[PDB]
Amino acid sequence: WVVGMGIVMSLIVLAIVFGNVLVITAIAKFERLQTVTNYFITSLACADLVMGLAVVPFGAAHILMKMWTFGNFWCEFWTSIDVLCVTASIWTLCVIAVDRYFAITSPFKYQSLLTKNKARVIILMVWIVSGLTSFLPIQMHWYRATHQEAINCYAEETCCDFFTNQAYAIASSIVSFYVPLVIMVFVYSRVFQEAKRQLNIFEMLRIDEGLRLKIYKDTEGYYTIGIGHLLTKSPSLNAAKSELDKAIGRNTNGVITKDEAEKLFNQDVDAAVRGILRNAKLKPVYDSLDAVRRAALINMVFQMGETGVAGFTNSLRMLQQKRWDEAAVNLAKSRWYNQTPNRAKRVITTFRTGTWDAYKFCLKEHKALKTLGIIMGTFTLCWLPFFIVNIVHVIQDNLIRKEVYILLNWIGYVNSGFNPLIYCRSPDFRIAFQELLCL
Ligand SMILES: CC(C)CCC[C@@H](C)[C@H]1CC[C@H]2[C@@H]3CC=C4C[C@@H](O)CC[C@]4(C)[C@H]3CC[C@]12C
Ligand SMILES: CC(C)CCC[C@@H](C)[C@H]1CC[C@H]2[C@@H]3CC=C4C[C@@H](O)CC[C@]4(C)[C@H]3CC[C@]12C
Ligand SMILES: CCCCCCCC/C=C\CCCCCCCC(=O)OC[C@H](O)CO
Ligand SMILES: CCCCCCCC/C=C\CCCCCCCC(=O)OC[C@H](O)CO
Ligand SMILES: CCCCCCCC/C=C\CCCCCCCC(=O)OC[C@H](O)CO
Ligand SMILES: CC(C)(C)NC[C@H](O)COc1nsnc1N1CCOCC1
Repeated sequence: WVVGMGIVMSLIVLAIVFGNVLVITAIAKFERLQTVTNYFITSLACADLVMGLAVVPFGAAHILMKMWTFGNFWCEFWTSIDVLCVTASIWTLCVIAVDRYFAITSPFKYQSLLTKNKARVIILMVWIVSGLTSFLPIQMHWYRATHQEAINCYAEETCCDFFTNQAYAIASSIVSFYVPLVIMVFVYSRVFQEAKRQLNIFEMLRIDEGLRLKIYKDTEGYYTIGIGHLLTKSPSLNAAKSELDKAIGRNTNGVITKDEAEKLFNQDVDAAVRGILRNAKLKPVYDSLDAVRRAALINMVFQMGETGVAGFTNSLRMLQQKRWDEAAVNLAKSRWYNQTPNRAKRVITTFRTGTWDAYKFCLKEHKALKTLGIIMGTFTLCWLPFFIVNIVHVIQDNLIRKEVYILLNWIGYVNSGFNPLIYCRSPDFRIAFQELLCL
């Protein structure tokens, strides 16, 4: 039996060290991943690396041997490092949540207001302050209990059970875990709401239209470039390049920058807007719609044209009469829904609710925010039961057992190995991992 669990704990130790070193190396090697967000992720990965190298191995030894053979010095230093890493992780995540809040509320959406040199200082202080609040109360004996069972364990070298006084157990839990948790959960819930609120048609079209810097053929087969900007309907490749050289004003050779792609995207959206106001059929429909449904109407005009969207005589009728559910059924009863289902479904669903439920976490930066949300969420689900049980044991010290306390602590220790697997979501990290593993 002892072996069966010893192997499991060894696979945990290895998974944490392997995965976190891989995360740290990728952010330190590849310039594309050297962003302010990934600096905090590095801080988070190092906390988990110290957890897998200096905390879990000695924790596993303490359980299987049922005693502490590392002396009274390492017992306290080990406990301090354990408390440090958890504190450093939750505060780093809180800082990430705050960083992402100020990034999305500003016009430089998804870009951190903090510079790289300032971000390193934040991290440094998050480890210095967490260093003092974790080590000092343990090294200066402010944590120690005064009852007999506890004093026997402190004197005995072979005992390393973490007995604490009621004051420390509450004060440390609130300052080290609950305060940054509540703020993180409150501040990052707003981040998901700002993402769902501030996204307009410039992101809506960018998502379902895509972006390519080179000349490609659309679903219909015509030469297109950028964010669905149709160059020509002619089957000639040089005709497409000729219309591309005309539109931009230089010899592009069928290749453009992201700037030029956005400049054309602004012109196409404005031309769609103007075209709706021009067309007598689309003109009253656009006025009767709210800011979100207007974007859904411009989306259709961007894809089919003003003349094509004017064909929906029954759909346009009911969109002005506030009959969303019926108008959405008629949009499904058209060749547009049959041709491009995934896109039409999202546009129809936008007319349905009048919200952005269909475009949730579809944009690249939104998936990046969702990933960060999973990192925070997993940390909460893995550590909250331990801390809840920690405060419950202070109130009534005869409700939770020792085995239950240690088990929930290990659900928290196994959380150190989850992050690298969760980073696979990000396309930048996948490429980076399989490059370091030489695959
Ligand atoms: C020694 C044990 C107990 C814990 C101490 C680990 C400390 C020194 C580690 C953990 C995480 C670390 C930081 C993680 C990320 C960055 C950003 C990087 O671009 C420069 C260094 C910097 C700022 C690190 C400095 C050192 C750091 C604070
Ligand atoms: C007792 C043991 C666990 C303590 C050892 C802590 C180790 C893991 C710490 C100490 C100093 C650290 C490094 C300090 C500086 C950097 C540069 C940064 O660009 C990436 C993180 C990185 C590479 C850190 C990785 C982790 C590191 C090597
Ligand atoms: C995938 C699950 C496998 C089961 C778990 C066993 C993991 C192996 C254990 C420890 C390795 C620790 C060392 C970290 C890995 C180094 C590889 C790395 O990141 O590459 C370096 C890069 O090539 C430099 O340029
Ligand atoms: C214990 C003594 C330490 C006292 C110091 C802690 C005080 C902060 C407290 C709560 C807010 C938590 C978030 C704080 C981190 C801010 C993150 C950041 O810098 O925010 C990015 C923003 O863009 C910048 O303008
Ligand atoms: C029941 C509702 C849950 C209430 C939960 C109470 C948590 C209090 C949080 C912060 C106050 C301390 C200030 C920390 C520094 C500012 C952080 C910030 O930028 O937050 C913006 C805010 O999230 C945009 O609504
Ligand atoms: C109990 C033992 C062996 C130290 N494991 C420790 C935890 O995994 C890490 O605990 C903490 N991280 S930040 N704050 C804490 N605590 C939680 C327990 O009460 C004192 C302070």
